[PDB]
Amino acid sequence: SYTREDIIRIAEEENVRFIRLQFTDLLGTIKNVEIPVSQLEKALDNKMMFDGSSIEGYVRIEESDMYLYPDLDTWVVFPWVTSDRVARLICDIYKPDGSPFAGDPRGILKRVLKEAEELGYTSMNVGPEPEFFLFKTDEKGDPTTELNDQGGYFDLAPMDLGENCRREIVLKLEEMGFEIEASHHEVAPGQHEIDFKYADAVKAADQIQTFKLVVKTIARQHGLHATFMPKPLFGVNGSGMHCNQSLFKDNENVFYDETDELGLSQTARHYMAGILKHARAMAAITNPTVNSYKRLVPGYEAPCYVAWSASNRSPMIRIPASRGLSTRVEVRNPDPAANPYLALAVMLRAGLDGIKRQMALPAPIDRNIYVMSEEERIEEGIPSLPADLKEALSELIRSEVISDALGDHALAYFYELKEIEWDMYRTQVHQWERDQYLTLY
Amino acid sequence: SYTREDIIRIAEEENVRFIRLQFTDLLGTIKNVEIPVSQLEKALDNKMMFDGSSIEGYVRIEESDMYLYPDLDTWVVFPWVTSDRVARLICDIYKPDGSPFAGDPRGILKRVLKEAEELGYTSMNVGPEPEFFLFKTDEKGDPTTELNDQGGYFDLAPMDLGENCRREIVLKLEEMGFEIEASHHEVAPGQHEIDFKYADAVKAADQIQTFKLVVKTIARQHGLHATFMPKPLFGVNGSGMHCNQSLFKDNENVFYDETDELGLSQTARHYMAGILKHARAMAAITNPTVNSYKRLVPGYEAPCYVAWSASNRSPMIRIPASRGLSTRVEVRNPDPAANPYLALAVMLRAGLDGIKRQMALPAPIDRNIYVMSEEERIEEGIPSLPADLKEALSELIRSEVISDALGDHALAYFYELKEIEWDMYRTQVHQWERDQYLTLY
Amino acid sequence: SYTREDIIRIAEEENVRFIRLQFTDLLGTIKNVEIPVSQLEKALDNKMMFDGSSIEGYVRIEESDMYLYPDLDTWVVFPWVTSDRVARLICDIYKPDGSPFAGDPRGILKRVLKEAEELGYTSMNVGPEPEFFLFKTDEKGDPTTELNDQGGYFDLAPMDLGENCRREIVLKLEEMGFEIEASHHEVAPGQHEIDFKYADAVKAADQIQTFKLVVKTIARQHGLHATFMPKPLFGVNGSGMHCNQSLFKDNENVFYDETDELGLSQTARHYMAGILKHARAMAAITNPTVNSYKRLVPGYEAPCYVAWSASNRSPMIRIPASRGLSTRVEVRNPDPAANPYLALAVMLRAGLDGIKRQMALPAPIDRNIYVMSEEERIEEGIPSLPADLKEALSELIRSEVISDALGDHALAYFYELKEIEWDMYRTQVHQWERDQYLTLY
Ligand SMILES: [Mg+2]
Ligand SMILES: [Mg+2]
Ligand SMILES: [Mg+2]
Ligand SMILES: [Mg+2]
Ligand SMILES: [Mg+2]
Ligand SMILES: [Mg+2]
Repeated sequence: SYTREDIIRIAEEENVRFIRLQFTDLLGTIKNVEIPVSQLEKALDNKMMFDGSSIEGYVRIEESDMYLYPDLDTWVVFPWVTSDRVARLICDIYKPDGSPFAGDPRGILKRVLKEAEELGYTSMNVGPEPEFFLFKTDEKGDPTTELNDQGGYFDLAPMDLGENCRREIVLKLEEMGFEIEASHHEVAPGQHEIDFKYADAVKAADQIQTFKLVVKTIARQHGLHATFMPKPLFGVNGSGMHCNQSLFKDNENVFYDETDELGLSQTARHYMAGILKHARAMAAITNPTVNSYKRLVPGYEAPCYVAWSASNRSPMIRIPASRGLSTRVEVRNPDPAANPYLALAVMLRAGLDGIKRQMALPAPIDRNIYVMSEEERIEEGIPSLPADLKEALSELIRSEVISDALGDHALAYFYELKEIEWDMYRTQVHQWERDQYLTLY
Repeated sequence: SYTREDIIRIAEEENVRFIRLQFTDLLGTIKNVEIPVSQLEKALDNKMMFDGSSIEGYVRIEESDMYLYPDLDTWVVFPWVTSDRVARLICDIYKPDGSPFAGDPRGILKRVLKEAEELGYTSMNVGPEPEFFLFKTDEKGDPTTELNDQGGYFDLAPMDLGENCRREIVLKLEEMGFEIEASHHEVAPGQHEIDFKYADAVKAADQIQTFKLVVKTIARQHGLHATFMPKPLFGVNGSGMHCNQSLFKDNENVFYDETDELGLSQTARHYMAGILKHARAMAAITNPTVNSYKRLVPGYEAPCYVAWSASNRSPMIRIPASRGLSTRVEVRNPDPAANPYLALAVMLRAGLDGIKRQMALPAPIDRNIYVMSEEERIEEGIPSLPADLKEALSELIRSEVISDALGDHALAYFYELKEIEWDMYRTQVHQWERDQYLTLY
Repeated sequence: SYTREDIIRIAEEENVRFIRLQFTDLLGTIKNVEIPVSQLEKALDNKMMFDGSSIEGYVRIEESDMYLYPDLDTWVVFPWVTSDRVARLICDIYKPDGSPFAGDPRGILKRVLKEAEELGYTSMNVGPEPEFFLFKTDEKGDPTTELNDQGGYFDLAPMDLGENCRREIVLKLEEMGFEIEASHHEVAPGQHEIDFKYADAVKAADQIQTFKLVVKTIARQHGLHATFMPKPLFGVNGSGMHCNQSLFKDNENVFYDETDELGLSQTARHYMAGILKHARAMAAITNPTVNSYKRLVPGYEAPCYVAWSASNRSPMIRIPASRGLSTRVEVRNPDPAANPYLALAVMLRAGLDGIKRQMALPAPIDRNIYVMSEEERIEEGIPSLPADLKEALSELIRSEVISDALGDHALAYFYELKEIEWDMYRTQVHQWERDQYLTLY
């Protein structure tokens, strides 16, 4: 941990001159304030103010004044090998009267963790597996369509030192103290997955966000463009954020049970059942982009269906073979464009709803695959994820659990943002139409 | 502070070789004289002479001789990391007979501060929030139309070190001793806002001017073009230069009053009424360019209407939630192209007129927004700012307070400059006309 | 004249295969319907229907159905030297219930002529002098900035046969049966003026419309672009439509009076006074474009002032030396972009208002020119035309005569149209601003 005097002493020690008071909006894109070192004490006083309405995004209509409250435990200094070092602080947003802002994703996640703690579970161990694409840039600095390499799954194509981005990312994140479990080449050319070691929910989300920032910074440094867009190119597999989760009460993994046939406790079964039931509802927040539902198509490992299995090509919930303290539930649908705070919050809230209601877990699927008909698919009771973003929004509104989890104020603004996005998308005239048509009719 | 011997000692020890006897004209552009170190003593003697008529601008008809009187308290040295260091002095302009020149903006501001002091208020705490644009340059060194980045409001788009101008400018300004409250990305792509900590009026204006010079210089160093043009591109938000002002009387903020419902003293309300009544008159100076009134259009946060509110999308005056010694008056219409000396002078003079006349403050506007009709708009008593520069000039001439504040000599020359500018602008034939017409007629 | 059987017989003789049922909207642009010859009889039955709301322009909100009633006396056939010859018919617009449409400019002019006849004056002899610009086209067919020739005022620069458009226009208008008084080269390079012989008001307006159509058609044929935009290029003189007008009562020119000192009867003086008083009001309709008020600037023969003179550089009304049946009033301000029906209607309505009210004609101006001051300008009682479109619109609304002449329905739609145009124009950011600014600020 850290304290105010510790921060001041470290700033004096490291010659920190530049401070990034960080936070995030509902849209997920990293937001901040840049501060000189001479204001650091005032920063530690919980007194810095800013617009505040930026949380509502580009649809902000009325201005506010909102204060930044840093979390000292998240202090870190970037290793950018230059004089005038830069420091990072991750902050929460507070109203002028002192109460928390309802619409802050970190506030949402912490509220859901509080309501989890009230249920007796101390923490939620979360480990993500984000993948990113690197594209060669042009002379003006924009990404082109050609990838950085042409290797296959789990390859060594980015070898040597020439534009070896992956090694640089691993080393810088390690020097930042983040626990990197693995790093490797993913299915499509130019796709790199970075595995995190498991950590607490809030700090795991902070790890994901700082991961995105650092990966992009390094990519710009090597003359490449780093993108998390869930399906950048047609015909190649997209980017997934399989998240491994497990509940903890007093450093005890509640999911483990040697008496179970699969070694999964009843609490884990209720958790996964609750995740399954509200899956279509939570898709709108865990798959937030219009592009994301382009990735949920057959033939690219993408899980398009809601059923649980220990091992199958496309189930909603995968239960790994690791047991004991490492037994866990892997939810594979969410993608790197999704907000980690909101995604984890809705996952956990739906899971605790399932736990409280003691929902009956449906049977797992065998090696059986989903070439079956829709009549056969519904005969076995296997629903599917929403086809596109509009159905996801309608399901979100019709769902009374995750709407409560997001909160009344944030729900309206996120719904408005997604309505505007979808309205813009649906009225476009794409080139594919002019290819198919413009000659046939 | 500083003295003559201190200045000489600092120049000797710091190896200062180059001196900028610096001041401003009515047009606002930074003017100066370059001097070698060997004349520094003569510079400290208040004996340097120059044309003097440069204050009148490009319409000077008869030549004068006017002496530069430096203000030693504003001495500073530029840190450009090179041998043969350069030094800055901010000077006032004096007639050969010793009397002050009537047309100097700094002289105008100091005269208005003197007439404020005669009213019992010791000083005016002023903190600006200017914004500037970065445009990528071409091979020949001219600004192009494409911005440097594409981030949203309060973003972290300019990350890393590659052409990261925000960190470098903040650090250089801090090495000047500048009190930088914040620095962040603004609403449009490529728009950067720098927040200053509060300071005295004359020092605040000097801070704004040296701030502009510093930002433009650093942009040149990074191969970028820095502009304050109030509306550089159609369809994007322009530049705002909100000034937060508050009267100080012997380390006492006269505006604060715990007995008030909103925490504004009667003197504060008189200030509000005085600024509101003469708003249309002062717009001609605080919005000097023809382009500025292109920014005062609906839909881009631009306040187009004269009414006061604690929180609204577009009122004349915003009163922040901060209270106590930090209660303030944020006037939002003035833009960075406006001369800070003249803008602050006219604001304070109109406000002091309101204070003396004890003008009755009209009611604030609620969350009600301004889709309401013009007949209703005048029914509710909500006037609007002048549509363009010509009406602003006519209102300025018809106003008997602001014309007095600028002074008889300076008023004529400012009016002549703006008449020439508007006459040049109105007779042009722009490309938009040839787009709409040249085919329809 | 002509009749139904005459039209059918001529169509049989000339092998007319293509009919243009012509008309005009409030915008002035030529509109029509194309019909095959086999429907010609139905066309002569006044039974053809169309949208009708096209008269309101692009601001049409509710759809109608309106019938075309041709005027057989305006039948004419184009001499385009090709098989499958084409014929022209000029039509009025009628409601489905049989009543005239209020918003038709031809209907407006005919109503004003009817109210003139009710005053005892049989007709209005009108002869225009429109000028047009010819620009060289590029490869894709768009006009460039370079003119066709570089001759001076009244020149022979467009000589020979190579792209000698003026002769072609004169010859085709003569085969049209239109009476061409003269044709010559105008002040700026590339400007050709075509003088019409005098005709009745409605037929004169039809002559102007078909004149524009034929000139543009010929220019497209010669690989040139014909434009009537009043001030296409800065620094060159604009395009004017000096209109000569005189009232006729039973082939007797009421204006002539040998007893008058200058040979103008009291009726002519009242007419001129009525035109003078409502000049500012009628400018918005006789100078409709935003570009037109760019032409009303000093130094290019453009009349910018409301005063009458027999001979001066820039009076509102010019009285030529020709007398007897050739006495006339020449109104010089209206431009070729202005609707001829509307301009003639408002001119005549204001003139008859002056005649009825017996307005006292102010004194004429001598060779005195208008380098005199604004204080002098108002001292002599010489008003000026509105500076731009917005002032013209406000004056038009404040006027109770011209608004009545246009009619209640048409006034609202024209006002809305011009408000939209001016609103679009005022919020643009032109290149001239980025030239002056973007470096100075
Ligand atoms: Mg993977
Ligand atoms: Mg996995
Ligand atoms: Mg701002
Ligand atoms: Mg502000
Ligand atoms: Mg002419
Ligand atoms: Mg003439």
